[PDB]
Amino acid sequence: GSPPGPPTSIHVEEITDTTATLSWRPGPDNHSPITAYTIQARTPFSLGWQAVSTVPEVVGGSHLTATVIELNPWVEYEFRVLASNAVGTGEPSKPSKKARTKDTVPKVTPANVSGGGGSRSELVITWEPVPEELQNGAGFGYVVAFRPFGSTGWMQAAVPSPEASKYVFKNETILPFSPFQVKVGAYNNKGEGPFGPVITIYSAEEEPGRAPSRLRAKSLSASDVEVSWKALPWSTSKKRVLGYELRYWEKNEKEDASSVLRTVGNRTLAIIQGLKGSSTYYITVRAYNTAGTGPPSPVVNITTK
Repeated sequence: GSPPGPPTSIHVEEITDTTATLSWRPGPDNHSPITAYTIQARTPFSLGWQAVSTVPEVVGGSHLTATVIELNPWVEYEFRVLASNAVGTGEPSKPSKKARTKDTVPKVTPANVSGGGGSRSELVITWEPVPEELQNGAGFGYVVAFRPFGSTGWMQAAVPSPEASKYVFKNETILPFSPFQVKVGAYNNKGEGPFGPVITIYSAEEEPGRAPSRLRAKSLSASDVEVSWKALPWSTSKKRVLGYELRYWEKNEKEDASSVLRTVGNRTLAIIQGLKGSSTYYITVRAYNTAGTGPPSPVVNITTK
């Protein structure tokens, strides 16, 4: 004997939200009785034909129908069937006419919810967009829920773009770097999915309001300058200074073309390297946090070498 021919006339008998019952006509067995049928599916969201699970778990050679299980709601599927005997597995059937599974409400929650930062008086929330095949119906979107820490009433923002990964709430009553409880869910035309777990997200900061003081520069060589300054006083974990930004430009160059060195943390000293000898540089220092830079120090000048 030889491997079986293709089965024919794959037909979708019934389709639900997660199953599809198929029928087919047997092809030639080529003198070795058919011992199994296997089904594969194709969708617009994955490359190529893929194995699927069935009831019964193994489709015997005397079965001309079976139910494909664990499909995703509101997805367009093609199916095809392969016949096997003791000799081998035959060529796949021609595919069934495309059919969409029924829709349901979203089941997953948006993954990897986070947030923070942003511009003045904003609250920035982020998440991983839900993959298309898990959206379960048309009209898919996100429900972003939030409330200032210590309050009861929730606010809900809808984000009707299935591709979106961020929502920015802007309101002037948000004090800087204020804690919010946040949770994110999905919805579609069939209804709402569940919210994920509640997490704490901080609103945007405000730029530091003080310039640093005591900016001094000392020439160490033809190319290196030691810059030191005094930290801003009274910075806290709530009104933060993350580091400082040094800007430096050569005399008779524009301030707009300045080089930039940033520190992170508490050390208010840095060496600027790579300079030209016997050359005068202007330097300023500013504090920064995630909202941006504060006012600059006065300009200090230093001549190398």
